[PDB]
Amino acid sequence: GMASKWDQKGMDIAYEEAALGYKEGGVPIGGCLINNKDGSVLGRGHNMRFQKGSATLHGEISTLENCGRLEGKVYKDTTLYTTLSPCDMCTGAIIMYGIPRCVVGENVNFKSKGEKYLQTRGHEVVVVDDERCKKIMKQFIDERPQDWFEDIGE
Amino acid sequence: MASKWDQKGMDIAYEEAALGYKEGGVPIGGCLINNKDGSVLGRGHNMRFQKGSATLHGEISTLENCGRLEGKVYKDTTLYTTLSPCDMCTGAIIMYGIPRCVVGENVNFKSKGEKYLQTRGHEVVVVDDERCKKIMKQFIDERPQDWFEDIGE
Ligand SMILES: C[As](C)(=O)[O-]
Ligand SMILES: C[As](C)(=O)[O-]
Ligand code: NA
Ligand SMILES: [Zn+2]
Ligand SMILES: [Zn+2]
Repeated sequence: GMASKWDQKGMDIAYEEAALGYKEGGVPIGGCLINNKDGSVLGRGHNMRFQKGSATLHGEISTLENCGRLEGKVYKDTTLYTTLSPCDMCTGAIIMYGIPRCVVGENVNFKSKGEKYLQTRGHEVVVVDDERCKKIMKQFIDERPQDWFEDIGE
Repeated sequence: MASKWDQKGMDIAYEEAALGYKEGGVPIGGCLINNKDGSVLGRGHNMRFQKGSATLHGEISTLENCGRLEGKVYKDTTLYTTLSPCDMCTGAIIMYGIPRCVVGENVNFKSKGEKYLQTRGHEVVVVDDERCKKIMKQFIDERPQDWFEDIGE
């Protein structure tokens, strides 16, 4: 519901992180975590597979790592913004921490069963169809498909 | 045939949990074995306290310690974990297509993940290992607030 007032701020930060990751030579997937009560940014991140040799730092995981350790209650009134619809692992992180809302840049270049699983587990998912996100991810997939396939375990 | 490596995998996972306990962290350990030849691709434990990490659960730390791998490697692996996986760690198993998860115990913790893995075609074996139950219960007795932080409670 009413946390959607933060969604342009959150998606703009997530897209800035994706574009920074793209410039660094990584997968252009970015995220951020916003406190719904006052719009504060708890953290922001992007995929660090190529930057750090990481098998786990998807953009959403890197976002949560960059927030640092938090008391469980903090997550219960946040929104996680991601430029791309989440894989099952990133979905599971949202569910484990009880983050109530996930706002997704696009789900055209990639969608797992996680998007719907978030909804059936009681989380809100909003897909904003941001063409900046679609274009940068399609450019990556077109130019480096085998690096994309590595990021999703294919 | 992959069950032939389960004593090796759970012994490594327990060793990793005991090392994490000694380091002052959450005593949850793991390892990933190549079912084809028994080789240890990686081993790890929870690094929440050691690294100030909100994401390095034992199973995530194990996958990070394997390094980057071709997707095809994961398809004939077993992930060993001393404790039944949360929804995030369940989701990592699904995303990488790891076919088997061998779990030390599900008495101190179980998520909807255990069943969800099976719904989605992954084998789950719960060995009910007393060493794993004892170390996790000791930690929860001493530091329940730190355990709760690890599962977003
Ligand atoms: C959208 As993804 C590959 O960071 O789970
Ligand atoms: C069993 As767990 C807290 O590492 O998902
Ligand atoms: Na899909
Ligand atoms: Zn992911
Ligand atoms: Zn976990």
